[PDB]
Amino acid sequence: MVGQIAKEMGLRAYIVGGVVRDILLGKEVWDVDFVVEGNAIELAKELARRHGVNVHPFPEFGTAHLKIGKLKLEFATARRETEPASLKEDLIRRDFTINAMAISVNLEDYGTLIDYFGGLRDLKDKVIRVLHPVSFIEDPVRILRALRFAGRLNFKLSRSTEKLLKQAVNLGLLKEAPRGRLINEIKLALREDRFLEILELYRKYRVLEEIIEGFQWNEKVLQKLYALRKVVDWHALEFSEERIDYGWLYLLILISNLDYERGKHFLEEMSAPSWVRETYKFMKFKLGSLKEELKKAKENYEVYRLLKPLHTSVLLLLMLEEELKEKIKLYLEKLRKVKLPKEKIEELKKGKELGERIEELKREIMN
RNA sequence: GGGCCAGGUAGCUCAGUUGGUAGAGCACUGGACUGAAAAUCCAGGUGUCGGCGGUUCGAUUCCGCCCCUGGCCCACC
Repeated sequence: MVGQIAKEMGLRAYIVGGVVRDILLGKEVWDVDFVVEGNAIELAKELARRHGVNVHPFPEFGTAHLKIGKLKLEFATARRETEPASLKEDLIRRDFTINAMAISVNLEDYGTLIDYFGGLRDLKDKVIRVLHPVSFIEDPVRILRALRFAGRLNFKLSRSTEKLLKQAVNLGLLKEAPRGRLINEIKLALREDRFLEILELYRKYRVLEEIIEGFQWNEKVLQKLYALRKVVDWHALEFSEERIDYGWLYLLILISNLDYERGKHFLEEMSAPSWVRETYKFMKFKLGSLKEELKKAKENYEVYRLLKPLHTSVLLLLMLEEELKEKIKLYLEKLRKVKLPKEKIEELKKGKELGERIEELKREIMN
């Protein structure tokens, strides 16, 4: 119906940006971004009115948002910067070639891919490529983004783009860039499943040294990241119903040898979840002594005591140790399995003494 | 429209962690009190401590998804 309304209003609308990429990559998304030649606000208003839904206008930006079913739609007026702007001008201001394309929703040309800069070829050749040499200068954040994309789609930076990125970082543009944008970009990064590769690209181009104060790369942390990769794989394999956010674990491993002050500062600026802060604060100090205790563990009940109160993340960090791996595993798929019938339980009840008794019975069962 | 921090406790205004049987100040019923009423006295409702599942013998607490309010945040690729 969008093409019909665009027909009536004498306008031209196009699906634009990452969405198009995801369409050509086959990935389905419920977030659609439109670029309109002419007024996008009226298009959004009318479209929202016909489907009988609410609309959220933004006149100052010249954009509007509306939600139809599971679809989240954003209509944006074509602009030449971050006189009427042509679609080409709206596309030329973007980051990468694969992100610079468009698909016409206009009825006559409907189903046509609009690609000026050859983003189709770069999507075909698995190449992350900037539109112009000044790209990373304009928005330093794109640097991270580039790597991020190169992480997810398994693409490669062109030699041009690589030199330009390295030049951008070497000019220290990463520090001058807004902190919030960078932090949020990293937040987007750690939510990727291929985020480890993104960390390899962060290592290669050394962006984390610029963003994070005091951060350095050694081999131990890297191998720890790979061990964490295997652990995450197995855990998300068998125990997958218990899944939590894995990227934050990698983030903890990165900041592991870092100072606690800059660490708390970083988790502060990153707005990390509560359990992440708990896990980190527990890791910086109590982790060592806990490991020592798990090493001294003989009976299974002591293991239960030293494990059960802990979160899943802590246990995942305990799987780093080879000696504790089979022990933590045995704790997961075995050490907790139990129940009790009616009559017996009723006899266990014949305050806190009930709980103590129950624990005595469980420790009577284990060993 | 996406993150998080909080805040979510009575009718309003607010505290509460090693999981273990819940509180304040003013309105609410009932009776003693009155010609009626109020003050005040005795007491006692002050409540599925957001909604729904899960773990647990047991969840206001541990975790997961959602409901609401407020603020910080990005708000493009």
